[PDB]
Amino acid sequence: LPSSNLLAFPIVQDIGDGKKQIAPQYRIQRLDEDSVFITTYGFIFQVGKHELLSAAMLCLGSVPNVGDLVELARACLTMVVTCKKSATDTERMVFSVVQAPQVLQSCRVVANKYSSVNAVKHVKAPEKIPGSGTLEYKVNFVSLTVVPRKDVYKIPTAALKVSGSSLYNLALNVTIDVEVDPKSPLVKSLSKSDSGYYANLFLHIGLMSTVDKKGKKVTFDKLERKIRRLDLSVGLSDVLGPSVLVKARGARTRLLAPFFSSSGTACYPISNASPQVAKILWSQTARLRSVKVIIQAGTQRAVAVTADHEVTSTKIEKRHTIAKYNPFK
Amino acid sequence: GLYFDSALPSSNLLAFPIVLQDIGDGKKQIAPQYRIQRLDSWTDSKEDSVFITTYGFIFQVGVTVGMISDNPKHELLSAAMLCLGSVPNVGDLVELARACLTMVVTCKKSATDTERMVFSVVQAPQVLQSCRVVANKYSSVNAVKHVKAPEKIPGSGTLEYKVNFVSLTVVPRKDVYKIPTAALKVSGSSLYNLALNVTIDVEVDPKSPLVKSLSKSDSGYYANLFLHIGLMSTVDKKGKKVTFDKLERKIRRLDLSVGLSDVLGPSVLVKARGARTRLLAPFFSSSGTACYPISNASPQVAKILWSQTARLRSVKVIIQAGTQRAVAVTADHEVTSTKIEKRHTIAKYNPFKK
Repeated sequence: LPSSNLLAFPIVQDIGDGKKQIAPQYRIQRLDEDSVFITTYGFIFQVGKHELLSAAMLCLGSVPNVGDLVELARACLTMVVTCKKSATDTERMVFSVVQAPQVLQSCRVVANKYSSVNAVKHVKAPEKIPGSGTLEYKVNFVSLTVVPRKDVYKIPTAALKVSGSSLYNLALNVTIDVEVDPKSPLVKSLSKSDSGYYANLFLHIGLMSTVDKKGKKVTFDKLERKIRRLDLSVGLSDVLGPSVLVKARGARTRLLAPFFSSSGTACYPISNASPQVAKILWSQTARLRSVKVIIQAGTQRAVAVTADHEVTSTKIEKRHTIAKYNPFK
Repeated sequence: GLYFDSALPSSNLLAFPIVLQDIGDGKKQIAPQYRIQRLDSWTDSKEDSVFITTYGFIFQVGVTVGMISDNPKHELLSAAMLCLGSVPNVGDLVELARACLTMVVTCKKSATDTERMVFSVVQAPQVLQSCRVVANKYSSVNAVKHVKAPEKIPGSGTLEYKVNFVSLTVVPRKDVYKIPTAALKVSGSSLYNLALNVTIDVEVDPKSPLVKSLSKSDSGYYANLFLHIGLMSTVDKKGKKVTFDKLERKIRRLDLSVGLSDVLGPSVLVKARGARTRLLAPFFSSSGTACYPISNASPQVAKILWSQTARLRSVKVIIQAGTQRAVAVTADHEVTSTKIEKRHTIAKYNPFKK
């Protein structure tokens, strides 16, 4: 009965259970060099009478952390936005900002007056969106996150693809508990817990050497120490989109260096990792259920024929969560 | 040994887990099925290849039963698809279909850039050794593309992929030309984006949960796909600058024709009968053809098309501005319909003979 459950639309001018219409809502995560990252969520409608078409997410960029955050979230609802389909190598949603408040002028989207973004990642059901006709995007949810810019360093794509015979792929087996109404049609795609329901996400976060300087097998017993030394913490956030933040408290080997910032931090947008999980996290409050570090072979060909190793000597700290929305006032 | 609703096509079960939970009674077990699409017609080149796409299910071995999947540690997780590549077009194609059911395949999650599904080919018959996947012995593919619900797939455990549906497409290799990504990414202020507004009718039962993500209409349900297909000049030689009249004539002269296929996955086939300008030439093969895998264009539509029969409803050629920034502040032009190739559809499956 949280109103954000309607961000699952069409998988389900307003209505829901049970005040049977919904108000605008905001949430604010504090992860505190600080900026405030702004994500909005809402609905694509065909203007008629209005036919609700799909939920959608439009992230605006970031602004300095000054002023009353509640008042900033308020201003985000005063935008007027149109949208239309386009394509490049894949389908896009193009959002045109018709009007917006002054504080926002500073974020890339508003200054630019447009955002052309990957449709599958920002629209729940882009197949329900007509390729012509008069479409509008109405914001109902504002998600702000306060965090140092340096702390949401994204790993270059090329680094995440590096593979090699003499390397081990480091990954996280992440399970995420998700609050879902048992009769929701979303249950169908989740795993069933004894407590409720959860999503699986397998995330690549590092590389390690199969050998010690110039010689022998790394004892495969003691990759484990190297990993404990890394000292990982993992959390969830909305930083322009649901994302897994990972921190290494400990020093990094040379192979692991490009996988973290100079302050031991890495942000992994889920919509690149798993577009379907990301979209579930739009509508449901969610929390890390467990995080296991896994060592796999360092090429995909080898992964196919060789047993994964689960690292058991660690206990990953699980920290921040994707927080509940609240009405204004 | 999966059960399905005996009133519906067994391929509808490839939507799993997005299916109606109550499969009526009397449920009946799914049988293996295949289909063959002939594309011999569509060009002059000889039909030299058979492209093979399999579909089936991921199971976890060794908690959660239903009407569909009733077994122990044989738990049904998700539908999935595994493209194999191509073999030469020789001999009995039905027997080639059968051989695709005799493979043993395990699978596991992995990741690099994004989540992947890694399929290992443990055993495969001699007739398939030619195809890329079987000769490599594995395939690591993007998970959201090849698995209906990657989020229901565990990061460790014993998983198996069982093939139940085989889809063979007979076609000259020359013709099924995928436009390279860079070509698709070229943009410019002195350019127009040529695109297709594609609508696709899909046969679906109304109680199915799949319906929720489709557009509704008097005839039945459809999906919307917006596909980038070419580039044109905003300007002519010497003096600028091109009239709507003249764009419209260039497009009619191109004389496009569009259809559906499974070519290592649901795909839109495009044929141009007119010659191509300097700018448009990289977007078609030497015989005027292009193959667009829908799973790149619109991954969610591709996946609907695993499980439902479909055919084109309408294809309108659109021109938008040549940069995204300008698309945002300029109206599109809907220019004309393309021809629709009636022979080219996402076609029904059939059980094998006796």
